[PDB]
Amino acid sequence: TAAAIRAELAKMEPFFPSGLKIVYPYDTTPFVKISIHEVVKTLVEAIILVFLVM
Amino acid sequence: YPTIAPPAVTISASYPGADAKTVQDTVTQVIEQNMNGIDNLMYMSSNSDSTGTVQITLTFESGTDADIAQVQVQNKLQLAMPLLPQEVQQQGVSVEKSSSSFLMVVG
Amino acid sequence: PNFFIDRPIFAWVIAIIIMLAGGLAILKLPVAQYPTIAPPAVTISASYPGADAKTVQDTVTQVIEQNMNGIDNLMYMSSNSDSTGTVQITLTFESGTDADIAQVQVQNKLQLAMPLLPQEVQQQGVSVEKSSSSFLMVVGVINTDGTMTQEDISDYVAANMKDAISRTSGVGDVQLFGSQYAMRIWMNPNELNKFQLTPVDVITAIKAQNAQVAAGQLGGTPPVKGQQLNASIIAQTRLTSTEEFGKILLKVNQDGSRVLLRDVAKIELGGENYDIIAEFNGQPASGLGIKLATGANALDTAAAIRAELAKMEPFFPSGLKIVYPYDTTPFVKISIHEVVKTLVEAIILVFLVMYLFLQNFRATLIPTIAVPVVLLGTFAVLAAFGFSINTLTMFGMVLAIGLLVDDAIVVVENVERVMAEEGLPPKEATRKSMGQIQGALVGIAMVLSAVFVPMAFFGGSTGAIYRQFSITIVSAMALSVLVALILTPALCATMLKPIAKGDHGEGKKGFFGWFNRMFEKSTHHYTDSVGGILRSTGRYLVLYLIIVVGMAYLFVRLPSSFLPDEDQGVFMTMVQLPAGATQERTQKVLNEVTHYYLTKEKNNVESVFAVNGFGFAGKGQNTGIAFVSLKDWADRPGEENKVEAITMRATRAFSQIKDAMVFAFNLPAIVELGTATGFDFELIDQAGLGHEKLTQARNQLLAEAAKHPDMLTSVRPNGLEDTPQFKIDIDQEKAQALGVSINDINTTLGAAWGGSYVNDFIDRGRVKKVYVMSEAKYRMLPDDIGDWYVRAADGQMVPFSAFSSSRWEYGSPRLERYNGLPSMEILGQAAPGKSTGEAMELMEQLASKLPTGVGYDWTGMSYQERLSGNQAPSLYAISLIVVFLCLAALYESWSIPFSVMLVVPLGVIGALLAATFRGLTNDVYFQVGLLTTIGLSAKNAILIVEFAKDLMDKEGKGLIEATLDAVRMRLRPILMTSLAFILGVMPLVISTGAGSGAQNAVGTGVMGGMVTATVLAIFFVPVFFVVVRRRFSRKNEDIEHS
Amino acid sequence: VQITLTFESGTDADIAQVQVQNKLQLAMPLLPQEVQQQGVSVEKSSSSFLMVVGVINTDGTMTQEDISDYVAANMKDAISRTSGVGDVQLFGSQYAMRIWMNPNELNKFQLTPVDVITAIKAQNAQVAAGQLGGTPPVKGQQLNASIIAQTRLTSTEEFGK
Amino acid sequence: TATGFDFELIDQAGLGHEKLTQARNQLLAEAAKHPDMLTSVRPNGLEDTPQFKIDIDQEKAQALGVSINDINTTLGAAWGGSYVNDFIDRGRVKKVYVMSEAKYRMLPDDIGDWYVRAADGQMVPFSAFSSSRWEYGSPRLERYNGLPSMEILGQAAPGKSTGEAMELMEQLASKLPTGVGYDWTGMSYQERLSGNQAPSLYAISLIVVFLCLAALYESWSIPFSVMLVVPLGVIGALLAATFRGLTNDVYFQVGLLTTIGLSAKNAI
Amino acid sequence: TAAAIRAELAKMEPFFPSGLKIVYPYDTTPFVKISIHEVVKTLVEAIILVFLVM
Amino acid sequence: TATGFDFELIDQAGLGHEKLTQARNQLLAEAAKHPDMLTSVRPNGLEDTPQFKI
Ligand SMILES: CCCCCCCCCCCCO[C@@H]1O[C@H](CO)[C@@H](O[C@H]2O[C@H](CO)[C@H](O)[C@H](O)[C@H]2O)[C@@H](O)[C@H]1O
Repeated sequence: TAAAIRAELAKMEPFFPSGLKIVYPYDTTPFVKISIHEVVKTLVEAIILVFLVM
Repeated sequence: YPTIAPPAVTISASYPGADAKTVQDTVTQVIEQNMNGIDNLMYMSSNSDSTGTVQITLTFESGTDADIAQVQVQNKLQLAMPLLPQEVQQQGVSVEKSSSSFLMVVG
Repeated sequence: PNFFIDRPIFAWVIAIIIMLAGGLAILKLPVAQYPTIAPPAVTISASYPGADAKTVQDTVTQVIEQNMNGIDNLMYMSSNSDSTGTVQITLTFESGTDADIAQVQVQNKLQLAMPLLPQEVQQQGVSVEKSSSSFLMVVGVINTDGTMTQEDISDYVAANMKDAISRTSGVGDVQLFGSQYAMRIWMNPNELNKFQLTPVDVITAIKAQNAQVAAGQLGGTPPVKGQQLNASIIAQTRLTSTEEFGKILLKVNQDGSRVLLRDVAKIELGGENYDIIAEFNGQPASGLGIKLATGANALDTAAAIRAELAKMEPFFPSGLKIVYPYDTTPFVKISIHEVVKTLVEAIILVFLVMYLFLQNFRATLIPTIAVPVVLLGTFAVLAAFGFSINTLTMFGMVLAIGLLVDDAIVVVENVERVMAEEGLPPKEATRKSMGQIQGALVGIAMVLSAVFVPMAFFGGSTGAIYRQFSITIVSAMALSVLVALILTPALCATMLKPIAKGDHGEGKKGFFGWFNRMFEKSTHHYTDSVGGILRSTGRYLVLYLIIVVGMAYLFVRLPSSFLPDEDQGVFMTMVQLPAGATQERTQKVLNEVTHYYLTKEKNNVESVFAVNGFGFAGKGQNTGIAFVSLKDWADRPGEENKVEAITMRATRAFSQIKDAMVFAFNLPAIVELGTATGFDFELIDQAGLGHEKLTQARNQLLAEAAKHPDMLTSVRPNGLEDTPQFKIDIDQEKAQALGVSINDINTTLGAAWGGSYVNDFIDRGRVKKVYVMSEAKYRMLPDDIGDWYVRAADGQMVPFSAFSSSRWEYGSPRLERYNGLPSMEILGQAAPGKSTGEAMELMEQLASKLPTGVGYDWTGMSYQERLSGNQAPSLYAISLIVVFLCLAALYESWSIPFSVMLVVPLGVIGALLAATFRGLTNDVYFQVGLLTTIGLSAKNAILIVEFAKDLMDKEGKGLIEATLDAVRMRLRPILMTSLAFILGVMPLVISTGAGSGAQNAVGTGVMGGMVTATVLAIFFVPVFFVVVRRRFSRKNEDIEHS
Repeated sequence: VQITLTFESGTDADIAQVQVQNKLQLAMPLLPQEVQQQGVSVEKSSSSFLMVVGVINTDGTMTQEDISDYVAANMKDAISRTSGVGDVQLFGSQYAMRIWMNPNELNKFQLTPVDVITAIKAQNAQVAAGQLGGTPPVKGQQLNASIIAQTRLTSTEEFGK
Repeated sequence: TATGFDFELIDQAGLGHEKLTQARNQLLAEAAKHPDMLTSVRPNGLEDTPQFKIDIDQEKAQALGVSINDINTTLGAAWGGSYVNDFIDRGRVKKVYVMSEAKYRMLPDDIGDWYVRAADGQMVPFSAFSSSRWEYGSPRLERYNGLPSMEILGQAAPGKSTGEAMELMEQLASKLPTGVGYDWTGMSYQERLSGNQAPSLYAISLIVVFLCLAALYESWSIPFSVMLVVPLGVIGALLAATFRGLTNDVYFQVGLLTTIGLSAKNAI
Repeated sequence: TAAAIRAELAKMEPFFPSGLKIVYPYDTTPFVKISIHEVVKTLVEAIILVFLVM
Repeated sequence: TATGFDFELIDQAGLGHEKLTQARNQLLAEAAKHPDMLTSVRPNGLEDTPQFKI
């Protein structure tokens, strides 16, 4: 959603006047990315730890 | 998370000037009135602002087809559509598949 | 298949697991009268109060039929245009099409002609409705001391009840017997002529005087700096009372004396409509006709509605008590109760046969315990296919007892006899029997399912019953077979007591066992007969041909049908008053009926519900309706105490001795039956002809439909005849001089003799409508035309009699259209046992005498029944051919299936012989019964044949000798299954109770078919095997390997 | 105006169409009150006409509008109830009451097109009437019948007069 | 909206406009002396603001020759606003608004400065009919299950156990007029269908398990011997839950189940 | 579609006036018939030729 | 159409109809001098007709 929204904005980006900047104050998006990163990392760690025990 | 939360559809109508009790008992309860036999209904809550703008929310059981849920309920409200003032229907009345939480806010 | 027989606790684990999964899956399961059978239809309706037929047909109706262009899965369209102004355009769709979506595209094809529609329609409701035709329940509200009247009850209903007692899910559409309160203002023409005023002035008055108005707010956004007050300006506010409506200013007279609405018109807080009077046993009432939704539960809707209503009781005014008249709910509950009772009786009787054959308790328990696990387990299969425990399914299990006990009994029997043939322990005997009937049982499953599957693939309501049945019994069957492989043998190897070679218990027991002797001897007698007939086969072939011919004959001359008529404890009567009659007289009729029922039928009738102004053929003073409830069947014995004879004597009393036609009767089984051996003729205008042109066409046709003795005479249309229409030509010339405005002339004519929807007020918190109309006496007989005067441009009053040319004419109030053009309906049928298509040919040949612009068409039931039909026997032919081939599969012969299927006639001739004896009909249930009968007969034959073949092939025994021995060994089981079955289905055949016509309709055919099946096949099957086998290679004839 | 909305492939046509139209029945009063009565259509539709059926008269005795009339009167009202059709375009057009104003003869008699508009408007229409014995009648009443009011026109004659 | 719950007060017998509200005041006031249980509890709804009524007298206006349509429309268009038509700004169609100005629509005295041009041509003041006054009125009228009702938002002190705060909101309700009741929505609605579903899940699952073990095996004794091990896996999950300080939520129940899983494996 | 449309029209056929004849300029129907007919022909060709090789 | 495309050139910041139309003139005329890349670049639609203001 954020990628296609980023597209929506970036195609409207070459049409921006003086100092007309974007801000991201309310973002529930990258939290997903980093959360999943840490959970997956945990999974991998479980695997490797199993290997070490074995 | 997955699509966890129940699906709800909301009606909003502009009723300029009018007070709370005016818009609530001419629009709000009057919407939920031909809705006696709603499918997959969890719970129902509709408000009536002092700005005259009504906030009528019908909430459904999760995983019920949003499109289909909207079909049965919007077609249970468009039984009670003349029951709403025909004087409002001039500045747009909107029925929307709607949550309550912003996905993202871009400033 | 074999691996299970050595792990018995594993078997019982599967058993108890699926038995308790069974019971669990039995608890929270939907219960209804029938399943969701009937096709879905959607209707558009628009209100144009006052407007006539030619007006609403040509201002609302036609523009709808013009803007209904782009709907998917559209079958046909049939549109009404009542003289009451309300249009009813019903589109019925392809079966199984998603109702919701069809309705949605239709509704968004409706808002295309919305600004094109009258502005009195645009604000008074246009409705799109998914719709059936029958009320589930009617909840009446009354007052015992008669404190309040009809309109009052109607008010409380529409204010606090018609939405709080319905916070229970499962309702589709209410039609209110009564009307909501409105602000009723009644204009006096003398008191309004006096002050030089018109209805128009009242319109503008109550309009611009009474309203809520857009105000603003103190500190309105955006305010200016420093501002520290924000609050909301209240403006003009809508009204509240009958008081606040009289004191509204119309004009101020010069001297200071004000002119208020209180003066020129009388004002009452009165209902929005006074067209239909809802009278409950003399006592005034108001009702709710609750239609059931397409696909809605039955018993929980009613349980939770009665609970909600009894919980809404602490909100009850003076003497306002609830009554529950039209209730098709407890009939369902009691029906299911009696069907369950039938199950229990069948089970127990089967148990008794089982004991009176095997004579030891722990052996009787073996097929006994087998039954719960097949039933309950089937429920688990049912709870997984997403259908419901109705009548049909439970009846399916009632029939399934026979099948399941058939397989189980066969297994246990062959085991018991094998123990008497070798002497080996339980396990080895079990493996022997299983090894003998493995491919056999798989095959019987295959074939039984091969008779039930091709009935599942047919369409229509019959196909829905067929679906419920097929699924029920097939699932039960697969269950019984997998039980035969897994459950029965594990049971045989264990709990079964072991018997050594050749016991047979002959004369061994005092009380019970004597039978065995009597049985055993007869068996040898029986065998001596079989050989005896295989000795000389010829004569029995002739007798066979005879039997077959008898079957064919008996089958042809048998009455066809669709379903049986049902005494549901609740029926109704319809009332019709002739052209242009009056509410008063119809009220007389309804009260007269209501008297008869609560007078001469006191012991039978419990409550009448006289609803005047509401029929089916149309809306109007001419028609009336009266619902009739009868108390619980516990107090209704006899033949004359039942719905049929009751409506018989009712129609007897209400036809020969009355001035108008009024008929009493009972609703069909479903909610919208196929229209019997007849039809629903749609006569359509195409080339754009008149209304009296089409009416005259209907006259010619209906006159031709009276000119045969070989079809009918004096048949009739179900719809209102031409009512008198009163034309009032305003002459534009004679009016445009006097300075009166045509808009005002019309608006005054309307507002006087029609009515007006102007504004909305706030009664007790609830928004209601504001109505202005004439008064009781100033708008009756035609001379009252004059009494209304139009205030010209200055202030001079012109009478209506100054331009109103008045006259009489004729016009039908019910204006029908079919697919975008004018049309008229004609109900009809054919002579008692006439094929409907033949009547089609006669009516079409009588409609082959019509003027371009007049054509014929078919609608409703007789639409789907018109291009589809003569392929059902082909499908059952498929059943028997597939059975043939499948038997050839499990067997391996293009010849032995001949030998078994030749037995099929012997099963049909008995269902027929049973049908005629009691007097039933070839409906759905008798067709299922027939199928089942063919099934089981074919089973027994299949197994006897199987043993003959296996002996012939794998022990080198010859034809004759092995047929004799197979006959010997597999006779007792045949009788076990058979007797247990007949004695199991017997409780159905002769019972009286809720829907017992159904019970009898299945029972009869099943039983008779079974009787002839067994007690003829057990003498015929060997001859079949013998003569059939004598057409496959010379050598060998009588084999011998070891 | 021709507003074409294209969706992700395989998307269910009906629900998309309605939901779109139920966002169209939001901007309906926002549309001119002269458009709202001149047809708004939402259609599940291909892009190419599947088939075209033409009708002629060899003799000569009629023109486009006549054939087109019989077509749009008896035929172009059913081909949209034969499920699987999106929109028929009549090669021709349906009959209308065509009135063509003479401007000098409209100057002559001190009138405007507006006055003709109001004329044919308020002259030709159906109007809410009533019934003899109107509901609810009073006691003793034994006549119920239907008042006919002004009736819309039919000919070139009834429009001239 | 609030983490934890959405405590829902529901109207049942239709008991007043502020009477029920007074019951709720009683409720939130009774539950306000506990900081050792809950935290930051709040009421959900705008309270009654003062309403400013301005009655036009129809007579005193119909004399002076002013038109009611015009007097109303002018009052509106002055202090409310008007949507009339649409224009075309830079290419995009936008809306057209006409209203009063920053200074002519603030404090009530600006009522006067507006005059209606009568039927002839004389300007009539608002003070010729405008009786003005103050009232009480709630601006936000919200409803729950078809009738007006108002809830109570809140949370709990650090070491957030949700069930104790829920149960506590219910516990200070032991001095309230039944006929005024409690119900659940939002989070603790789903947290309501989570917990009291344990007996259904465990009754179906564990018995089905008993028989399922009983399937490949052949004794009404061995499933006993295996199922007896399950507690020994539970008592440690609990002992871990309380010591660190968590809660019987979803994740802990899944964790529990898994643990039961491994234990049952070993025993098997 | 063509069955229900041509049927729809053919019911309006017994109401057709003087010399009012039909013409079919844009037709995608018989092309289908001949196409499938020739495909079946191809099937047969394959069968018989295969038989010949066999 | 195998080879070919449907170029939708969009105005975003709202500059007019002759701004975009002239841009299209520039593009379609300049992209007509490349035969070694594109072919038959064309407008499919009626060009600006003379409109008669009253
Ligand atoms: C549970 C209750 C008992 C159920 C079964 C009881 C069976 C009773 C059968 C008695 C009837 C005798 O059966 C009938 O007579 C004799 C039997 O020899 C046969 O007829 C035969 O008679 C003698 C026998 O040598 C001649 O060979 C004759 O040519 C041959 O047709 C058949 O005509 C048979 O149909």
